[PDB]
Amino acid sequence: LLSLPLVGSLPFLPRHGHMHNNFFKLQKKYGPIYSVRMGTKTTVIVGHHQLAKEVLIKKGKDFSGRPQMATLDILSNNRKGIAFADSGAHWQLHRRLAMATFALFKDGDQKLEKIICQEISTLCDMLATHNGQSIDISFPVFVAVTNVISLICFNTSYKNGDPELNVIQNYNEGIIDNLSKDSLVDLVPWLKIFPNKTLEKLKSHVKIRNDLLNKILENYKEKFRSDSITNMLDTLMQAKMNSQDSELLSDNHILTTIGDIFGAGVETTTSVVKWTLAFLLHNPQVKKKLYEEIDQNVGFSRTPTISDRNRLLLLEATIREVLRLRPVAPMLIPHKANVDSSIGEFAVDKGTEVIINLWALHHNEKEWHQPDQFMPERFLNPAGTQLISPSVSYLPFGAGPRSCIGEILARQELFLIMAWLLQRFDLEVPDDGQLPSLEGIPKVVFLIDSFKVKIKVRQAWREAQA
Ligand code: HEM
Ligand SMILES: CC(=O)[C@H]1CC[C@H]2[C@@H]3CCC4=CC(=O)CC[C@]4(C)[C@H]3CC[C@]12C
Repeated sequence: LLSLPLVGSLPFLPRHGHMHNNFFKLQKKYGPIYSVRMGTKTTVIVGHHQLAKEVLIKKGKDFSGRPQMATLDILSNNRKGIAFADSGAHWQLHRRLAMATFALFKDGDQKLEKIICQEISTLCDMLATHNGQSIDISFPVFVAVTNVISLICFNTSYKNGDPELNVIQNYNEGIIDNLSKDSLVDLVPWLKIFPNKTLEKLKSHVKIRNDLLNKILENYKEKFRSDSITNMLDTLMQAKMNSQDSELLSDNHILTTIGDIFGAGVETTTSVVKWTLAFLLHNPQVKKKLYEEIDQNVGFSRTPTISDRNRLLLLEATIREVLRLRPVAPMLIPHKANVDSSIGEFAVDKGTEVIINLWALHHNEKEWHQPDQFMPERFLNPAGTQLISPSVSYLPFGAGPRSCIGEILARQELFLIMAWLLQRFDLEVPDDGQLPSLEGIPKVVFLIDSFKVKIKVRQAWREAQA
């Protein structure tokens, strides 16, 4: 009796469980590195830190490419910008100019910390009006960090009530939902198989956003002067008139770059805040210690500041643990091999998509103790007097040529938002008992479901205004 001809095989069910976890589970069978092939395209999936650091760092320039996706073509305006641009002149030029801009905010009246604390103070104010109510803090936060990024890009911010923020949130939500059903890593290229309106939807959202950007671009071409270089949009225009590069800095090129900066800045950081609050509602004991800690080292004589990250250690560990358990990009962004190269002595041909399963790196049992648990203690020494790095299998922000450019902005924004929130507010479970689900919704960003927090102004903050 004969066996059936097999026209295709896949190692697990599509749309069943989270991709990053499904790949992780296969390592029991196949090893920390393996490949899958769809049609003519081969994809490799790496899930151990050693091989990862080889793809990211050691042979970084070999694997610094981005694969083309129908859905990303639209968002990045045909692989422009930074995040979704192939490695090349365009990419390298803009990446450095972006990174350069963060130097203009290292001191002065535009010290990044001052720009941040300003919008947080607007934030805490707004929230305080909801004293004794249960609310979704997504949009109050979205607004705060949008303002920070807008100040970095244009030296401007939005006024409270401005409906442009709403327009932005709508297309932000729409781009994310249509960018991919789930993770960016798709096994089967569904959208090319069945009739669907996925691309039409994404175009019409991204059109709105590109309109809004182009509008800002025009109403800044007049306000620009080489005598004043203070923000990201200045930096890009400075470098354009000095030009071989006149093509690499067209309108569409600066548009799309500002695009990635705006998106990355707001969505990643707002997601992580939410994940942070969510975890603390599940773990009161930790929350108590964070309250206890903040009262000892900052009290109520003043508002928190960067310099406090040197003493508010448990808060720092907490943020570190949230980024461990729930990475923003559980599988980073997909990489590509620019040349023929190797990983763990295995040949990898030019054009091969390479995927780093960061989920596997943060949940590896040999590297972490009880990795499935939320234990910020893991990032502190046994006394709790300094921070540690208990594993090298940890890469929230990536590494090497395509690593995160806004890590420093992000780490600060997060630290300040929580510290302020913790100083001023009692954050509790809403009256009907519902906690949020820490299962999460993997899209291009690892989101959490909407949820509510009952929010009260702490007595100790009130009884210290007299
Ligand atoms: C907690 C917050 C954040 C996390 C965990 C994070 C993490 C990451 C990761 C994993 C990547 C891709 C790594 C790779 O492809 O190898 C990335 C890329 C990038 N991130 Fe972030 N990020 C965060 C916040 C931000 C912020 C605040 C900005 C502000 C501008 C930003 C801008 C970018 C850009 C432009 C890239 C593309 C890099 C490239 O293609 O060369 N991100 N980030
Ligand atoms: C963490 C990360 O990789 C960042 C780098 C580029 C960022 C994205 C590119 C710009 C962008 C625009 C949007 O309208 C939704 C948010 C997105 C889709 C951004 C979400 C987070 C990304 C994917």
